[PDB]
Amino acid sequence: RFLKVKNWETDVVLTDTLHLKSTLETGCTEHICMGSIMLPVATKDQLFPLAKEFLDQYYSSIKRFGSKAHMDRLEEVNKEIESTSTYQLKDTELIYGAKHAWRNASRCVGRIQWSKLQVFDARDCTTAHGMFNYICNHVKYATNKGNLRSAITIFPQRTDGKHDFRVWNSQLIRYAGYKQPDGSTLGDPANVQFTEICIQQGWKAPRGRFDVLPLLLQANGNDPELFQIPPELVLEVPIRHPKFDWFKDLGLKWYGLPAVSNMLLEIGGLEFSACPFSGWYMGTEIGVRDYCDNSRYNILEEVAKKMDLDMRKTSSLWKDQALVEINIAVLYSFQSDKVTIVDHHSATESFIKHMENEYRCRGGCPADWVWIVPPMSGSITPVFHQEMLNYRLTPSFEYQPDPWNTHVWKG
Amino acid sequence: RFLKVKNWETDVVLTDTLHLKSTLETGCTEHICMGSIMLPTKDQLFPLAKEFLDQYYSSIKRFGSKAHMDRLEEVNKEIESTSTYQLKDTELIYGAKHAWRNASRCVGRIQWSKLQVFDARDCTTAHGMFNYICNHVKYATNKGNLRSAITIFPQRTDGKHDFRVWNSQLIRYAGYKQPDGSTLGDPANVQFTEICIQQGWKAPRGRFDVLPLLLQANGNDPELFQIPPELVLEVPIRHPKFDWFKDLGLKWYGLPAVSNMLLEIGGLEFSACPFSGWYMGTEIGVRDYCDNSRYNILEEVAKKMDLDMRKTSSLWKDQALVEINIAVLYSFQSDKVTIVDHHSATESFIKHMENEYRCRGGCPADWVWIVPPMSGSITPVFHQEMLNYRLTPSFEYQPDPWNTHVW
Ligand code: HEM
Ligand code: HEM
Ligand SMILES: Cc1cc(N)nc(C[C@@H]2CNC[C@H]2NCCNCCc2cccc(F)c2)c1
Ligand SMILES: Cc1cc(N)nc(C[C@@H]2CNC[C@H]2NCCNCCc2cccc(F)c2)c1
Ligand SMILES: C[C@H](O)[C@H](O)[C@H]1CNc2nc(N)[nH]c(=O)c2N1
Ligand SMILES: C[C@H](O)[C@H](O)[C@H]1CNc2nc(N)[nH]c(=O)c2N1
Ligand SMILES: [Zn+2]
Repeated sequence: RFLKVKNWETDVVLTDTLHLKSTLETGCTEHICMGSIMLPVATKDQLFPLAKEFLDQYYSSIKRFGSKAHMDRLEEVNKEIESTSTYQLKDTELIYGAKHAWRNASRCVGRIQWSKLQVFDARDCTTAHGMFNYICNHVKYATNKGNLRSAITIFPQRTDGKHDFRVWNSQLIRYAGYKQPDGSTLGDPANVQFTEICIQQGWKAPRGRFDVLPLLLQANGNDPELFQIPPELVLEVPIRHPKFDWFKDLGLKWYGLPAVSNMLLEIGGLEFSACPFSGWYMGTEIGVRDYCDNSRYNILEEVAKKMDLDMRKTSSLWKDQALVEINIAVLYSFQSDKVTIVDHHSATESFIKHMENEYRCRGGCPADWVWIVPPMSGSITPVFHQEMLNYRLTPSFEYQPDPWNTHVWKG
Repeated sequence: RFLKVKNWETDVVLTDTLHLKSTLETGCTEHICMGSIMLPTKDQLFPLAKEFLDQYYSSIKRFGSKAHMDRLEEVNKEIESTSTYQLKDTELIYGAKHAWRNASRCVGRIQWSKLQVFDARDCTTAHGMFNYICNHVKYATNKGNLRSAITIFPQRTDGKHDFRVWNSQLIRYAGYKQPDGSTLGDPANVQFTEICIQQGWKAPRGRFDVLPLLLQANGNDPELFQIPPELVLEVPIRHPKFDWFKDLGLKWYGLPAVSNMLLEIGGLEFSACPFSGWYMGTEIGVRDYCDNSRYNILEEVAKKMDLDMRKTSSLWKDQALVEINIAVLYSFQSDKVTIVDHHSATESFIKHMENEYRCRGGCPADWVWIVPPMSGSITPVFHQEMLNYRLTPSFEYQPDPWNTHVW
């Protein structure tokens, strides 16, 4: 099975064989496409084959497939599984695994960068305090005074499922949201429920529009504990506009480091339930989604007012007009303060080069068009015109349920 | 079995059961999603007819009635003898409206039940086809108060007697390759334009030359025809703020009319079925004008706007895109030619989905196509999960006739 994809703008045709290595399921069937659905304890029996596939992959990557070193590793892992019901990854295998999970992440437009990932091994961590320290170091290293570097920190793997390490925050750095009695929200509405848990856990909320949330960290299946990230470690960028001097008075700012902390990293059947990773922002993530989603900060109207746009009819495209201005402002503000950011034109152009390279050297590149195409100006980016194939490879990042939903409170 | 779709902006959850009546295949498997791929006998005919008649008779609340059973026998008989059958007018109108209703890539379906169906099954020649098409064009255009319409020519027989419109749309602009190396007019229609010239068309060789119609009746070689200019409503493009905009020389036609698809009703294949509605503004302002491989006017517009074109991060492309799209909507509106903006079309489609979920148990929808090519996430459809599946009657793609036709 060889599958072709075409770019309808350049006529470039690519051939995918990599999808043949794909094990897991998509959610689609021969009779239904679920391509726009957001979300469509392992035994000894299942664990050794997962480890074997992984180690075969790894040993092939280093060009030592079938070597004594390969065979001895397989037998040692097999022996460890029979003896302990699980196994430990070598450092080299862990690094390879984390890099490949990113490389395999079909929703990620930033994958050109996949092989430059700083991996921090935190598998010796035992406590929430220890977690807090590892996370501070990650943020400092990743931030690098505005010259952002990709990084991931990997806490100990799942054992019986009763001893999970979890970061309860969905991102390492995010702003509080507060629901007022009149039904309005102060700060980020996406984080209301989590903000409430923090407060209940004893967090003293400043109750402003951009309060950096505390970290809520769970080690070894224990109840999570609160920690405040040192503010000097949180790089933030005040948002202003190069031509509109009133833009600064909206009082907007955002943080520089996007750091996902709620996903599960699977490598060779092992499950790393706390594996916060970070890169740098594409401008639209902030300027389109965080600022302009109706369910988020929702600033379109206010910006449109200040621009004196005709707001009587949608057909004036006043929303579209303000949207662009806001995104100009985000990019200009990050650049002026020398904080790494990428615009959607540049990021998508790089992704196309990446994808073409991946087909040539790897036999394919799994990609989720729904997610890769930016949330503004879709068709003026080269990805809009690129056919893509979505399929699931491991190592992988996976979603997991929010821990407040599953956690057994001890007290 | 039962499937949920959620809207992440409103938290409204809908349940889909209509997918369980899906016959055709998606291109996807359990192992691979092809959601972004653009193009993924006697015995055969009877279950198809029955499947169709059963849904028809259930639609008019006569499922299992004598009229139902009697029609199933009458069709079984005609199939057993002729190897095809003929739709009643009522069935043909129902099948057409439902093919639109079932078009998962169409954002404009709130309108599906107000389709005017022109039965051209009595047509025998290209001149006859030309007459039907002029009438369709004039009826649909309605002096700028556009009305949806489809004209349906005779159904396929042996497949050597096909009626085809060779144009992809009834109305489109010519594309010519130049000594310069660049392209004059619409580059999407370069190959079709050459075939017209090859067939004998005298090209005016301008930027916006309405293509002639190239019509094929009963499997014969196709013939050229100029649509009467007075029947082609065009809109000059100007900007409500920018005086200089008019001087780019831009115009577009008011009537969007797909003529290359195949309409399938109860196993019967209608290879010539031009249909038309009215434009969503972005189809012209984003795609026709700004695609790199289309009129590609972004560089010129950004220049007139004196934007900073040195870095992509000034979002000069995005600023100019918006102004172009404002101009398109302003112009059509000023000329009272029906047009819808992407905000209003997508809001209506969300209302339509909800209607369809409560009334029919679902609405097949292709998110990749429904979400507009600009400002995606500020439209409600962006945040709406959709399930895509294939119901019949339907519109389907077919080979371009020139790659097929035996001369
Ligand atoms: C380095 C610059 C990076 C850029 C510009 C980038 C960009 C993006 C964007 C725009 C998305 C779509 C998510 C959304 O819009 O909500 C995304 C998703 C994702 N990215 Fe990347 N990313 C980068 C680094 C990374 C790194 C370092 C990793 C892991 C090592 C990663 C893994 C993922 C994953 C797993 C998703 C899916 C998130 C989800 O499904 O919710 N990304 N990325
Ligand atoms: C009344 C106003 C209408 C609006 C605003 C509208 C809107 C649209 C849009 C935006 C598309 C995507 C096309 C593209 O980007 O190239 C589309 C596709 C489509 N439409 Fe509608 N439409 C309308 C009427 C109709 C009618 C009357 C029919 C049939 C009777 C129809 C059938 C289809 C089909 C079959 C497609 C997919 C065709 C393809 O894949 O190119 N539409 N429509
Ligand atoms: C590392 C990195 C760099 C970067 N520039 N950008 C990112 C995107 C983050 C990660 N993940 C989405 C973005 N964060 C937004 C939060 N949304 C969660 C996605 C979601 C919601 C609901 C259901 C579901 F299935 C998925 C990461
Ligand atoms: C009836 C109607 C009304 C309306 N507003 N809008 C429409 C969409 C038209 C028809 N169909 C596309 C749109 N016209 C744009 C031309 N593009 C051709 C699409 C295409 C190109 C290459 C390969 C392929 F598979 C498909 C129809
Ligand atoms: C319903 C739909 O699948 C959902 O809104 C998706 C669409 N595409 C996306 N793309 C990105 N990058 N991020 C998102 O959150 C979403 N949301
Ligand atoms: C490759 C990709 O499927 C292709 O560019 C599609 C994407 N979505 C689209 N959506 C619409 N409405 N029209 C199109 O032509 C396309 N093109
Ligand atoms: Zn699919």
